Amino acid sequence: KGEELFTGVVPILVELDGDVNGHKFSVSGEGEGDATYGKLTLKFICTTGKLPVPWPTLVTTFVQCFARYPDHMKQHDFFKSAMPEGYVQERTIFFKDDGNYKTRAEVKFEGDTLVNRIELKGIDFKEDGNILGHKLEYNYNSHNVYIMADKQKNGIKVNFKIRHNIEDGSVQLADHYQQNTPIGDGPVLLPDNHYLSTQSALSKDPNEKRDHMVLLEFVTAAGIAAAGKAQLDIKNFPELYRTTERVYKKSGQSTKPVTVSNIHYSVLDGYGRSGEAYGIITKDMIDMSASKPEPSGWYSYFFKNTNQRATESDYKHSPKNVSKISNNIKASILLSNGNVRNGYLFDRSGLIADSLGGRPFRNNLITGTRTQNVGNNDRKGGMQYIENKVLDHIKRNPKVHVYYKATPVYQGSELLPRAVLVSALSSDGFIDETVRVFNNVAGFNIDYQNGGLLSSSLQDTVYVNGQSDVYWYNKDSMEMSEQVALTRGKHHST
Repeated sequence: KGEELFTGVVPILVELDGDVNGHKFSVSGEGEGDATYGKLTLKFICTTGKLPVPWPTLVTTFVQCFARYPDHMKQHDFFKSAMPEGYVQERTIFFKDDGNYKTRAEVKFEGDTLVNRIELKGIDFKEDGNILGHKLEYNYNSHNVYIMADKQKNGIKVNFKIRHNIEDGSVQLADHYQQNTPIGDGPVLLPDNHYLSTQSALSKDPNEKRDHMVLLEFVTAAGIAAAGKAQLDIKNFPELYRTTERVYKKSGQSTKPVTVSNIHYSVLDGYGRSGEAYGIITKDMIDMSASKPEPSGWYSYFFKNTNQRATESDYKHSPKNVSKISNNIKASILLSNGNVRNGYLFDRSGLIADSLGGRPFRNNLITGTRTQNVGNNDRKGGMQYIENKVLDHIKRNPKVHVYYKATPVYQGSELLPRAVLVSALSSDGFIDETVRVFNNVAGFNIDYQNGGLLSSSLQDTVYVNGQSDVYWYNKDSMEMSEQVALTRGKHHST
């Protein structure tokens, strides 16, 4: 019921009453959030004068109710379930070898506006340190945080570490301890453990004379965030059941009894991007598998008259005015093993492989590099490594099944994933891993935002080969968009 308040765009107001080392300041912020996309934009003003701490140290303090939860996870969304009455969010933020913030915030609706009202008290800061000395860079890195239920308080708890880059080249660490409790007495969702992935882009308003920050944030929930063990909850998987071959395959003449599960593919997200796919793989599904669509990022679109970049929807709403162009590239590459690969750089890459029982629905495809998909095609890398590991294990252990999940990892509104996390847990335990498969290819600079390669309010084009920590608005002062540049931790030149 609280989730229903977030199906459209929601106005946001932020107000912070601050005291650091006994010195008072106030900040006001306003903007809007669209949880369908996990996207919010806010502009903050220090109304009392100069902000006495660095803007980046307040980004976490300045509305996790705007996270996009995948549909099959929506039951784990505590933040929205507390609305409209809201929740209290309390943190202690320790700055290593310096002081600490303690914050208390109420996040709730006032009329049709989502308000974040915060009190902050900072103590024990060093006058010449990175904080009071303003030695932090104006940038921000992507971070994943692990949400856990706090049953004792009918809420959630989170502990996480933020890395603030410093101007000389070091990092300032900030350890965050967080507790959230409902304000209302009504029922709320107490979640299973999960992650929120956040990307934050900081900028300035050219017309704003006061001390200020513009913040663009993307927040999405996921069950997995890093490589390691399988990290799966099997209770969430579609269950094994018994049927027949022709009935499962929906084609052919074979009447052979089989044990299988129905693989779950996600609905495409608001940007049209494929999401996670999971199921239980069996020997019969493998045996039975033994006209593709194009996923997001496969084409670029441009206005015929302007030659300015268009969107796919523009192409749909008027193909007569919009050109569609393939992003793919054919090239010859030298592989690690010394072999030469002549072929297309990108594949319509299956999240759950055909060989495991996966289907060629758009929902099961990403725009993946050939390397991402098969590595060096020697069973040792890419998606192929973990697929073949599963195939081979089930071949040698025919009664064993494998819980299998492929989770694309996106940043911002980018149409190509940066990586795929593949989790596999066999029912005999011998496979128990999550691998991170990077969506890249040696030697080329991929355009993750639009697909294809990088060519030679935020800005459409800033200048960075493309891995520099600094970007410029103009080339004659010394690609990619400013939004991608900032979510990748880069900063504008001082």
